[PDB]
Amino acid sequence: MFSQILIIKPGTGISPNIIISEDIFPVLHSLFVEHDKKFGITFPAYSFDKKGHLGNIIEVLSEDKEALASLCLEEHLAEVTDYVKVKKEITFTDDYVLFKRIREENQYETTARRMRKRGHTERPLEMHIKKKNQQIFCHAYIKVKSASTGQSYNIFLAPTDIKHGSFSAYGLL
RNA sequence: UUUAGAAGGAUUGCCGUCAGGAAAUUAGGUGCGCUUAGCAGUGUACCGCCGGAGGCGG
Repeated sequence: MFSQILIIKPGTGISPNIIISEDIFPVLHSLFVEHDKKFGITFPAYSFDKKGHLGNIIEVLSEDKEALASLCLEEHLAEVTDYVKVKKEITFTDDYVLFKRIREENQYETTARRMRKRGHTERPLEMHIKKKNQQIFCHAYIKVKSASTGQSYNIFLAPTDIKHGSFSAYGLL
């Protein structure tokens, strides 16, 4: 489907990850919440070696050649331009590896509270947190702040093989 | 197709008593260490929700 490719300009001091997290996410999520129809996000350079990176490059994907123009890409990112360039041609294509959202247990105290009142009252838990968190953590992230809960959380990512489907507000499957 | 082919070494035991190492000394003059440099995988993994382990929202 149609797509608009996003560079971060390289060799500027700041890392890709920081620039991607702070700039691109907030404005894309605000635009995504606004224009309700679920768009999609793909990273053309995922390269999991022992841990997993995210690359210089991201792709916004959608299935309407005018919906991308309804997002007004190159005029929204008009402050931080020195670190981001937004190409302006919504070219269709049929090659991509879509991504999803992996989750990660939660700290022992926050599980406990639910773990007691919910019932199922009173070391087996700690093994579950340690194993489940240790397995996942070695993937990529995109630190996220909050508008409501006003909290800091990290949204991990991982590939999949669906090649079509229905997406979410942040951008994954 | 090998100087081929073969093989049970084994039982037992009290090393002991005594003793002065000791007197003398000069290690000494010299000395060029010295050019360069960006520390981090995002600096962390937060509240809840289903639900008898496995999931999903922000």
